[PDB]
Amino acid sequence: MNNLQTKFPHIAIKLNEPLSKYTYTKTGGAADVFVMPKTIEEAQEVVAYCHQNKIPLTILGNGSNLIIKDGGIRGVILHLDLLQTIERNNTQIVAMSGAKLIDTAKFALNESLSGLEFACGIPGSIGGALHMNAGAYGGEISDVLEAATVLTQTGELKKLKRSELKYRSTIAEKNYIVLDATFSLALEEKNLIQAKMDELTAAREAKQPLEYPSCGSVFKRPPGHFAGKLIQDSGLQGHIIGGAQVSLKHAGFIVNIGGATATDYMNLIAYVQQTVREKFDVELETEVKIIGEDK
Ligand SMILES: Cc1cc2nc3c(=O)[nH]c(=O)nc-3n(C[C@H](O)[C@H](O)[C@H](O)COP(=O)(O)OP(=O)(O)OC[C@H]3O[C@@H](n4cnc5c(N)ncnc54)[C@H](O)[C@@H]3O)c2cc1C
Repeated sequence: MNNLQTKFPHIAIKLNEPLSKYTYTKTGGAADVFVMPKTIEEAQEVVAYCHQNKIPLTILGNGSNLIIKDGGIRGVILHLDLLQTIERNNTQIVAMSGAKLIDTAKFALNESLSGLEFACGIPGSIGGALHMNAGAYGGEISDVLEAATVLTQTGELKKLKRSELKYRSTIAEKNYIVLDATFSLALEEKNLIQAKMDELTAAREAKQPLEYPSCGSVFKRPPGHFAGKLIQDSGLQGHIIGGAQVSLKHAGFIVNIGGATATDYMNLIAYVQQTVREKFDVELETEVKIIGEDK
């Protein structure tokens, strides 16, 4: 409980670590117990330990899709940053859950493998990707997810196949901790994949603030409306609270113009939600995950 580091020396662990250092928005209060496993077995022992002692456990990828309140988070947060491997395996790609999705789409191209193009620009880890059935440009992880190695809440490995894997995953429910993923790709010319990747980078760059830290598109798309358009239409574009701003480039993004805090994010998110429902009677529901409690 407080006793974890005792049982497992040799497992890189940290005390009361402020998470903003590891999050894509550069925000979030501290997490009381922060663990980074070098090994799969290490991940197992910790998951099992927390389960058995009923200690709430959270898995943090790169927080490119979450906001962590300044009250921080209770229990143990596991970050699988050290599980980084990416491998070639005939027409198939195997990547560990701590690998960056962008690197996995870079690899694919070096091998003349097609099917990942859609992810050359999606930030975050492979673990987050499977958890979110990450997708962009009509493409999606489920389109090419072959197999995954996972940890059940009790700590056991479970090797999954297509059948057992099923809009931004059966991984989400069933609360599996992804350890590595296998994508079924197809052989195709470098040039053709290149033209898609350039097309996609061009497209995304033209429309997204990639320069600023942010989570992604903050809201799910309301039936027959664009999040961004509503926001923009409600006069909220450019709005600032503390160090947070409804992006002047894409109104559905809240960028960090410097020193933003999770409080700032939650506050801007709520004010947008509130203003939008007053002008158009539409419920903007967050896409981005919200975790920790109120400081
Ligand atoms: C500029 C920008 C653009 C973006 N564009 C897109 C886009 O085009 N398409 C898109 O789909 N998303 C997009 N996102 C959101 C984000 O990139 C994806 O949701 C991403 O896959 C999340 O990765 P992560 O590792 O950051 O997850 P985190 O934000 O760290 O957490 C995400 C969720 O996954 C869970 N999780 C994380 N790792 C694991 C693991 N190993 N096992 C199990 N669960 C895990 C977390 O507990 C949490 O529920 C964008 C974000 C930004 C900031």
